[PDB]
Amino acid sequence: RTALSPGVLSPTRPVPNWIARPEYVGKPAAQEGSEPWVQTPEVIEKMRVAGRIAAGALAEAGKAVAPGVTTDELDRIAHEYLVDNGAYPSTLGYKGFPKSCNTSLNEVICHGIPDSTVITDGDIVNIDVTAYIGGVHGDTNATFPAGDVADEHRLLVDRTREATMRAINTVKPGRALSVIGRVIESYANRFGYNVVRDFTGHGIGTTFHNGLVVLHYDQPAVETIMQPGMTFTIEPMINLGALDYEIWDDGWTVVTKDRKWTAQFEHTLLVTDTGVEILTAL
Ligand SMILES: [Cl-]
Ligand SMILES: [Co+2]
Ligand SMILES: [Co+2]
Ligand code: NA
Repeated sequence: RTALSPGVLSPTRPVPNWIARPEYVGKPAAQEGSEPWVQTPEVIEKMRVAGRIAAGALAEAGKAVAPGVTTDELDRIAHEYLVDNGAYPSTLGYKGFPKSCNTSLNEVICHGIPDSTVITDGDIVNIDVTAYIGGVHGDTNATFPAGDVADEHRLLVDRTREATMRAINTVKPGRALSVIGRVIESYANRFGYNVVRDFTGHGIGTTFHNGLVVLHYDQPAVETIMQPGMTFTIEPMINLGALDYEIWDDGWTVVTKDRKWTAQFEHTLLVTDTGVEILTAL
């Protein structure tokens, strides 16, 4: 099975005009990066709504992952679920991104662009969807097998899922943020995988990437302590091969240099008064 190349982009999908757009839509940058890391009770409840909807869109699009389907079709399906539930797709017009979700096959680390690419037997596809509703964002992603996936690739996918859920389960107030990436990287290294460093999780709230960074590798120099009401993503990308990558000409698509496959899962988490709540739970 060949290295991927860019397919054909379908036209911008419409969203009904009553759905409120994030302020960044139709601008080259977003106003984000300095928002509070701890959210209000109002915003947390609104984030449960957004997370639930993002979780729905993801599962719907996931269900359509099958050999013969296009990445564009996955986007159509996610786009339609969001719109039907009153949500704007946060990726659409975010720093000029042209679609409603990210579709990342095989050697694509992240930020793949839904297009005419046809999914083949044995492929793995990450779908990353974000919902904007009630002035807040909800962000979740999962890698889905298509047809008869090779053992090597099923194990990667399952272990990436596990690393994510383990990291989630360390989330509690008063614990160091750096714990997340120590857990993830020690789990990945146990099976000889390498954790992507240059792409991270992020705080999320009224803004999509609010300035908080969540590293998926061991980096104990981070002093940040988790606090009740904090909201952020854990979204590790785990590589079978080396870390080196290229970015396609489209300015988004990140591909491993050795072309070995890579996988990712993501949830949006709340730090509660005593632990964690998964806001993007199905
Ligand atoms: Cl579109
Ligand atoms: Co995401
Ligand atoms: Co994210
Ligand atoms: Na991938």
